[PDB]
Amino acid sequence: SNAMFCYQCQETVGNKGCTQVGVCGKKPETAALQDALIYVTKGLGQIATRLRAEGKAVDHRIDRLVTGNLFATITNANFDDDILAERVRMTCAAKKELAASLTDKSGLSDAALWEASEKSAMLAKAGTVGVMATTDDDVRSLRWLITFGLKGMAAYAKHADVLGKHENSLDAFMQEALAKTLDDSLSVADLVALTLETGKFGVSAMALLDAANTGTYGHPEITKVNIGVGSNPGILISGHDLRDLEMLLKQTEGTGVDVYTHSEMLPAHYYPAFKKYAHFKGNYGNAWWKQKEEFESFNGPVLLTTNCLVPPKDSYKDRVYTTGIVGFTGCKHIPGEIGEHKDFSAIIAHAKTCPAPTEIESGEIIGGFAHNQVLALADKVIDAVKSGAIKKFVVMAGCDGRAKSRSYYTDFAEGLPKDTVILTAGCAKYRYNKLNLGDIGGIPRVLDAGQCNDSYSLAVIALKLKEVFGLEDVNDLPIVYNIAWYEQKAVIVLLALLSLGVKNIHLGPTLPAFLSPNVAKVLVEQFNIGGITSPQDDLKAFF
Ligand code: SF4
Repeated sequence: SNAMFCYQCQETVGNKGCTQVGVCGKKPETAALQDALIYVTKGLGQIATRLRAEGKAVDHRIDRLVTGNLFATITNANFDDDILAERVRMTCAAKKELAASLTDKSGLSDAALWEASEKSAMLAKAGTVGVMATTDDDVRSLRWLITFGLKGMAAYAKHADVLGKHENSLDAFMQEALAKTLDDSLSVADLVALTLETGKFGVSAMALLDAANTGTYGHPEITKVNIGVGSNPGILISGHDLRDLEMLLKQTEGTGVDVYTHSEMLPAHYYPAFKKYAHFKGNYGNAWWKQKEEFESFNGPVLLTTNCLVPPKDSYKDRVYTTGIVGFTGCKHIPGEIGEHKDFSAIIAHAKTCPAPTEIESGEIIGGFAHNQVLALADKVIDAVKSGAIKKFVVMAGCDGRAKSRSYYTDFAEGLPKDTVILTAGCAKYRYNKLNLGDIGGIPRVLDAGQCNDSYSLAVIALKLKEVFGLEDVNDLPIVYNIAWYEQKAVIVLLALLSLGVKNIHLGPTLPAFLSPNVAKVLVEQFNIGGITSPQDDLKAFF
């Protein structure tokens, strides 16, 4: 018997699933608590949906619990059994009262009704509501593909909500989509249709977050980020939440403590607003998976606003602060999951007692090519395509990971002819944002759109070129898609691309284990998805 079963991220054991201990570090019991949190949440999804159907209101506070639950179960997000158990209790209470409000409490699934307050009971319930619970291969593949897509969506929705932006149609769809993954009467065609609709709402979440980020901190602009370090003690902030960064910087003003970014917080450097704080140093390190090394050589406090957090080493566990839905037993947690005021004076005091950062690289990188910035260079990018200056755009956005086969992406980018342009977003950029690919007619051969949620800009840019060149099919543009994925956020980006009609997508370093043969077949026949081989072989085939 398996102590657990999880295959939501690309590093899943044998690309089949984790049964004893997650490669990520997630323990059997933590994964069980996560399986219960999802079940009762979907259960809460059905209740909130029935209420809206009866014409009744559902306070937004409910939409926040749902998103918080989902996000907390994303890879490298929360490993704290105490916070998961309590969130399971919170969800049981919440759904128990919303359901009291219904008029016709009929047909409510088990997930909607079941409840427990004792951790031991939650672990038993989990043992029968996890993945395996769905027998039929094709319907399981689709139910979990949507659920993961819904995890990524929720995360983007929460960051938009943290900035005060939220749409009722988004929260309503999410909650209804979750309720449908428990419906035994949905055909496979229904689930395929729901997979595409999810992708659609995927585009909405990213568009909602794009607006929230840009509206509060300005449109990203061409920026030069220093990757070297200073001499003052500092705090390294990681993740994707920009709100926490505004508070951290306002509060670190005048204390002598500098602020650095890590992994997916690099893009914050691209915003005009944050450029007004003198103590906002550079971006330290690379993708998340090198944090055991980089968090250590940074010497100062490390703030994790979201995933990806790798189980800490004792050498720096004491200076690791989590916040929002992030969590690790033994690591100090700063309360706040809705952009409310956060008190970072403890982490700022802690930094004054730490050695300044130990430099590991010097120089700088260019970035800030989001939709608003590239559209302003449109005519210039278009004259380059027309003249043959830029023979091909290569989208390599996505998420990075530990797999050493990912050296592929570094060789791919390194081997591309010098008349091509790489478009990136997401921490997958680290595999090649530190090389020297030069430029084409003054346009960098690596255009960083931003975070993974900024794949949205790459999408906008493409639709724009299709309009300009008056093409009927977006796929007729000189764009090759060589995307890398890791967790559920990369999975909602993919479904967004599929809903937008983008085809010929190459996914790697491997294809999701939760994609069953027949389901994988449809992706191949309808959107022509493919995997990768050698960088030299694909540099020939892909073109
Ligand atoms: S999140 Fe990935 S590594 Fe961790 S248990 Fe899941 S599938 Fe395995």
